[PDB]
Amino acid sequence: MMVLVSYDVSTSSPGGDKRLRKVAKACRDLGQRVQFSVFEIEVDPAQWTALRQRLCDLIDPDIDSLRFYHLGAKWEARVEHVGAKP
Amino acid sequence: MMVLVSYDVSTPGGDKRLRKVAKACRDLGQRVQFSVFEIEVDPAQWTALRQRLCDLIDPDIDSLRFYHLGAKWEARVEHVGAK
Repeated sequence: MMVLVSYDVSTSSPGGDKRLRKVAKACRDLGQRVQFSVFEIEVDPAQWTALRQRLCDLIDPDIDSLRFYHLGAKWEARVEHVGAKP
Repeated sequence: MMVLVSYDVSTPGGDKRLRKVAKACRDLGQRVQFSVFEIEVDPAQWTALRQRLCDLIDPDIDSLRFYHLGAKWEARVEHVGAK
């Protein structure tokens, strides 16, 4: 299944850089970092459960947010990219 | 239809560009994170908004990604953390 993970990391508090680094590292083997703070994760349900717990644990929920969107299969979302591909 | 719009904006003039993108989306959706918008548009409205978004960003250094979330997308989104 595809889960889209959007991480809104604080810029007005310390350590946001490190937290994003750790979130990105946790997503590295199960997905693609498609924008600075957005990850497309290709996972079965158990892999998602495991990864989700790590992501929740790695952020600071007082100042960061995660949104998780269950997309079904990537082709169903008819994804479009406009602009840069760093 | 629900289109999720994720704007990856470069960190000069970027603040202004994010503000203009948010303003263009304001009547057609919800800004659910700093640079992510849940946009509810019919196809004609999407054609119009999408063109505006393309014109408002700097495609050399910014990006947009658009996702069609489908019906009953509300049952398939989880929020964790600050709001």
